[PDB]
Amino acid sequence: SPSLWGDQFLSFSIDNQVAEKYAKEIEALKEQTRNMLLATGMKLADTLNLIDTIERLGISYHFEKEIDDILDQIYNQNSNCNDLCTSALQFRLLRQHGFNISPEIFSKFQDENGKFKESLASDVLGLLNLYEASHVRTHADDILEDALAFSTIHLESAAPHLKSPLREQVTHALEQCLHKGVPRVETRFFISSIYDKEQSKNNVLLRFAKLDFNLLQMLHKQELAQVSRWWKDLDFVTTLPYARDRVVECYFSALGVYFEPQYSQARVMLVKTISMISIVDDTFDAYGTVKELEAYTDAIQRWDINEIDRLPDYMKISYKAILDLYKDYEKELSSAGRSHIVCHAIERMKEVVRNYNVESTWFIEGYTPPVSEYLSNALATTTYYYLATTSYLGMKSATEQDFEWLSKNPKILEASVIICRVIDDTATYEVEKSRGQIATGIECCMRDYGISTKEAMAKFQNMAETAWKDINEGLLRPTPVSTEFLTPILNLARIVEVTYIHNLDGYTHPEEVLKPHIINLLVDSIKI
Ligand SMILES: CC(C)=CCC/C(C)=C/CC/C(C)=C/[C@@H](O)P(=O)(O)O
Ligand SMILES: [Mg+2]
Ligand SMILES: [Mg+2]
Ligand SMILES: [Mg+2]
Repeated sequence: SPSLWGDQFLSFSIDNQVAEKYAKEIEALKEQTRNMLLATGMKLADTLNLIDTIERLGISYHFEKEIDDILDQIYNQNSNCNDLCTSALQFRLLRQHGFNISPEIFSKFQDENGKFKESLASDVLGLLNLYEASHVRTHADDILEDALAFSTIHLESAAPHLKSPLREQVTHALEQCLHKGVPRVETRFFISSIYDKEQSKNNVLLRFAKLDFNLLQMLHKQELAQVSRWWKDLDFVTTLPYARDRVVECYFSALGVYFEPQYSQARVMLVKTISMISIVDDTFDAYGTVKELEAYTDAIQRWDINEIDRLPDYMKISYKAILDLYKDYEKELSSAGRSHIVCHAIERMKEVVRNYNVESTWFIEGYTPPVSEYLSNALATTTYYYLATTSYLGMKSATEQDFEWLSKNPKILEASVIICRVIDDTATYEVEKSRGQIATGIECCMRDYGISTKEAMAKFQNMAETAWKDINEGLLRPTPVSTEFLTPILNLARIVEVTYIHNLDGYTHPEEVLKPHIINLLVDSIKI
């Protein structure tokens, strides 16, 4: 299907006048908020709720240091706001920030048999925070083994009779927990559906959240326009008609990896790569021959525009565009002398191409590999090792030692890649199966373990579960690299959860899952 967006994003003229107005009041609101954080004499519950609100409002990136200092202090003090609500929240915020706070803070809320006291089933605010906390657990938090099921059943039971906006918050949470959602998406929901309708809302924070969100949206729109023109000038739409035209959906991903203004250059580099690798994918799937695909793979490994001759005219178009793109990246980074890092992204791309070729070889032979062998090849084809690597290109702070750590396939990255693989395999099984693609994950799983499609899917779900625990562990201090370089990997996993929510295929169908988000993040501004 052709792009549903049209030339809608092609042109965007920022009203510098309005943007300057927003920038100026935001700066003042920023300081008022800073002083709220630095206020002495606040109770623990009030301090935690303040930080939690600023994060959900999507403005916490302005106070990364003040929030860190406060959570550090709270971490170094340990306490018993003897209630579930404050305890679960404290646990969650500390864990999401890398502080390894003990899970035993939940002991006082469980019986002698390890299970949560059923007598808490009437504390909705406690159940909600426990619910959100249950999603940041690691392999060492067996104490929280039943937290999810427990809080879920009682939240479902209470939801219908709660007041608004709390009811909407509970219902949304049951459908999408905070820890695993895309930040801009959760922030947009919280601001206009929840906080804006909160009777006890803090008008200063709300004003701040709306203006900042809309101000950034202007930046996002500018970037997307810039990328749309770039995409239009390549004109693969008329040249390579077999390919998908989803530059908008590709941008959403880049936006999900990082939304901060300081990452503008990174987002633009990232979208172009996602967009570009998407064409290579379509070329291997619906268009090329074993001979064509073979020469394509080889040309890519050699990586020299002298190879453009050994390729069919249509593949010459893809190939040249790819080398030019990396040449542009090299050019873009000259200024800072960070052009030497481009090679890391290139090596990852070559890897994706190789496995794509193996993937098609498996399809042609009708091979159904054991899960073990399937993953050895299918993990890279998610393109995730490649996107994570690509996401660092525009991060002015990323060093050679940072890429070096990533090149070794750290557990956190591996976890994120596995999540994308198993979830995608579960959501796209039946469709790929109807295409004769018998080397699909669920199939390999079924044959390998000699189980049903249901049992296989359930197995992949456990792999995803295990993978999230690994990610949560990977965020704990001391981290192998700055948190700044872990967040992009976490966000990639989040994008997976959001794109295939309820096992709906949002990869093969944009209008089914992403359309709403794209409208709320890139079309409609939050009305003040
Ligand atoms: C806005 C965006 C980016 C939405 C979708 C993001 C998402 C998680 C893409 C999954 C990529 C997979 C794994 C494709 C193949 O490996 P295949 O076609 O073989 O399943
Ligand atoms: Mg493919
Ligand atoms: Mg698939
Ligand atoms: Mg496929």
